[PDB]
Amino acid sequence: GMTEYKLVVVGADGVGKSALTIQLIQNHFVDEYDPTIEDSYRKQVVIDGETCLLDILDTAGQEEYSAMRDQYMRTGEGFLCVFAINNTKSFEDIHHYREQIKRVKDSEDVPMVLVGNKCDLPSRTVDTKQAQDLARSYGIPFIETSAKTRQGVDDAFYTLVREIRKHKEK
Ligand SMILES: N#Cc1c(N)sc2c(F)ccc(-c3c(C(F)(F)F)cc4c(N5C[C@H]6CC[C@@H](C5)N6)nc(OC[C@@]56CCCN5C[C@H](F)C6)nc4c3F)c12
Ligand SMILES: Nc1nc2c(ncn2[C@@H]2O[C@H](COP(=O)(O)OP(=O)(O)O)[C@@H](O)[C@H]2O)c(=O)[nH]1
Ligand SMILES: [Mg+2]
Repeated sequence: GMTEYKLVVVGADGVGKSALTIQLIQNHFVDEYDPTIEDSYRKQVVIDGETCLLDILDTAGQEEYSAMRDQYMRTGEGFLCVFAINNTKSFEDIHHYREQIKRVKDSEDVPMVLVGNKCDLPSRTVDTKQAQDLARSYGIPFIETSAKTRQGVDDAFYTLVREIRKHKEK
C-alpha cells in the first residue's frame, strides 16, 4: 500500500507556487504559468524508504472565507508557506497564511514549512536571518528554494511529508 499525503502550497501571487509544484512533479521550470489556475498534481516518491503518493494542491484565485472553502482547506495535511526572497510584501503576508491554517485546522501544531523561493536570483530584499527568525517563532523549518534550478525543492516537500508522518504518530 502507499500512504497518500495531502500537501497544500500557499502564499502571495507570483511567489512561485506553480513553478515549485510543476518543478517537483515534472522536473522542469515552467516560467510564467497562468497566475489564475488552481489545480492539484500527484507524484509517487520514496522518502526514507517509504513509497508514498504526494497529492499537491497549487492554490490560486480569490481570497474567500465561505464554510466550503474552509472545509476544502481543512483536508490539507501539511502546508508549504511560500514567499519570494525578492518580494518583502510576500514575506510580510506569511503570518496571515499561517493564521488561516491554524484557524481551519484548530491547532497551532499543523505540519508546515516556510519556503523562501527564487534563491537563484542574486538580489534578495528579504533578510535570510529575518526568515529564519520567523520560522523559529513558529517552530517550523525554513528552506530556501529555486523552482528554476530545483535547488531545495525536494527538501521542502520531503521535509513537509516527514512532518506530517511525525504528526500522525502523536
Ligand atoms: N482564502 C482562504 C483560505 C480559507 N478560507 S481557509 C485557508 C487556509 F487554511 C490556508 C490558506 C488560505 C488562503 C488561500 C487559499 F489557500 F485558500 F487558497 C488563498 C489566499 C489568498 N489568495 C488571493 C491571491 C493571493 C494568493 C492567491 C490566493 N491569489 N490571499 C490571501 O490573502 C491575501 C492578502 C492580501 C490582500 C488581503 N489579504 C490578507 C493578507 F493581507 C494577505 N489569503 C489566502 C489564504 F489565506 C485559506
Ligand atoms: N528566477 C525565478 N523565477 C521564478 C521562480 N519561481 C517562479 N518564478 C517566476 O515567478 C513568476 C511567478 O511564478 P508562479 O509559479 O506563476 O507563481 P504563483 O503565482 O505563486 O503560482 C513567474 O514569472 C515564474 O517564472 C524561481 O525560483 N526563480
Ligand atoms: Mg500559480
